[PDB]
Amino acid sequence: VRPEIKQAVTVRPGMCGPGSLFVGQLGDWTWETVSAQCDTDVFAARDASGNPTYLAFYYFRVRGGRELHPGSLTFGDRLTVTSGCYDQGTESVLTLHRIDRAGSDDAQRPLDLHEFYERPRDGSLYVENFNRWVTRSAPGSNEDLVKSSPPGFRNDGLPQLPAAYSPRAVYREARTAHTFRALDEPGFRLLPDTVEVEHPVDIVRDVNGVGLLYFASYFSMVDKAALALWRRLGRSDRAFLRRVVVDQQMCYLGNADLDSVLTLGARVRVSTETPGEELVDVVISDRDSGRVIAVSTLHTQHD
Amino acid sequence: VRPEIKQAVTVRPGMCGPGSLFVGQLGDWTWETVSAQCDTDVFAARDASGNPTYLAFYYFRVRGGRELHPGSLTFGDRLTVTSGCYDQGTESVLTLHRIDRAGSDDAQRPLDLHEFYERPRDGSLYVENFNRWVTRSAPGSNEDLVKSSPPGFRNDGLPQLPAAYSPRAVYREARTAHTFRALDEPGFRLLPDTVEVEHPVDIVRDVNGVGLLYFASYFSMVDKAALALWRRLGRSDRAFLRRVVVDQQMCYLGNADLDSVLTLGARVRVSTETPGEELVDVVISDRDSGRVIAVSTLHTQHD
Repeated sequence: VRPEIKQAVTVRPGMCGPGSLFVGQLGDWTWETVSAQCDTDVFAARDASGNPTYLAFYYFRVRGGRELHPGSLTFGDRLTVTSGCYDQGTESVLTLHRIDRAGSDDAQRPLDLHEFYERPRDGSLYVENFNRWVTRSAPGSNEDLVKSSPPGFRNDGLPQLPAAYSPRAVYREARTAHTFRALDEPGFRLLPDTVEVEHPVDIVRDVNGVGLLYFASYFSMVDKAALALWRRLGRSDRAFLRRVVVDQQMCYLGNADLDSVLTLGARVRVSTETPGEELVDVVISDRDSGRVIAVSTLHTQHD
Repeated sequence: VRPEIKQAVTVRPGMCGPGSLFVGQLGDWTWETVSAQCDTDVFAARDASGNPTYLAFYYFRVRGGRELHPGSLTFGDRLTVTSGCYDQGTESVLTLHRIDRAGSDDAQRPLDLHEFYERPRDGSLYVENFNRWVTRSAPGSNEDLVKSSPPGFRNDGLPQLPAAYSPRAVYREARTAHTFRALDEPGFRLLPDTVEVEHPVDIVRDVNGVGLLYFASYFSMVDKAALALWRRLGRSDRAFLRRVVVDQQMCYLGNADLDSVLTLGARVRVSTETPGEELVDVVISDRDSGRVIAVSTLHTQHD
């Protein structure tokens, strides 16, 4: 058994705010955690062949609550972070992070699958990162990525996930339904208002260090769709900045060439039980290749 | 004398690529370095009064070269980083970072002002961050920030900068000239082509954790201006991604309210001595308040 990684974190400018910095930090922590627990340098990974292999983001969840959500975090906040990986075979790995306020009751507690999957606590942030090793099929192409595994990836002795907690069932349902919250879920009503935004890939902002669309830029693009729909509903920019995201799920179905024009579609369901509570679904399409490259659902509270 | 901070850094997704992630990481390292050397928690700083005080970016330089520039950095690269602060009084502080490739000849060498200011080496990256303590003059206003100093800020015993190496002369000339490279510099020719881009503040991307425009977003906005001018010159997006920035200087003259519409102006001078070498100047204006809020010069090499 490789130990879980606990760290004390003082919130820095580069990991908070209304943008994608927090997600970017979470992803860096996933690569550090897999590197420590799977005896592999994820940052410099190469397949047996010698080609770079990327531990690509595939399913990403951030679950908080009114007591602690990503927008709670300001400069200098003291957090505790507990991280660990779970066996998903040789081509994929699940990494969990729990984030608590430092000196909160039982912040030293270890990872608990039952807590993450069945009894999440309002006041902790729960992060699930399901990642898949991929290589490019052609240099300079971001399409048709190929499954891989770096030589010496040690998934053996990683703790096991029970069948109930499978991220594969979760993301399979999202690719089919274009939501992580089934449309027949009681207590919601679909608004007739939707948006469809043409988004050229932003080569200034959203390209990563290996020439793919940057995983955190998917969260920026989803929020661009969400803001477009917020504005179409006649709500204020000021109010968008006060929006509380208590849960968000993202599936990365594909990457995209850097000259692509993407389409960002957004729809919303409002709670009939709780004022201000709504489910926003965003689908990112690459019309020219015929592909859905992302699905995201946000569970929000606003005023 | 507080020791300089040396660290071994493996390049992570969250600190490289064609965007502003590297600058964002540099800034976080500046706050960590000042915190260690000035016995102050910069992240959670408060003035005597109890109001949050921010160690705001004011003058920022990144100098590399063909052998090592920010676009050299890819996932898993091994670097050494050496960092230290220099006395600029109680209201400001200068932080330097040198970045070398790990196992490069004499990467263990300490900071050397003469090297940074007079004999920079092609193959090292030199970072200068001149930062000023500020508070808001009114809650929810990003204009008319006020000079501050947190109680217990220890600038005493920080090493001294000689008069020759003053960042104040450098940024004073840039606010006046709207360039860091004097217009009468021999060996360049101003192109007639310029751009002026209207840029509404991007509330999805560019807001920091304390509701200011995020310092790294200034580099994104400058590159948005630079790309607009690149396109007006009929150059390809592909070629913009291959652009080498061997030197860049930024002055943060002001911040801006989150409903502002900024103006990004860009002009370029081409080398008459070296094909592909050009100086791009970007000025960021807040027309509605009558303020120049940023100036940047980039020294570039392209193909």
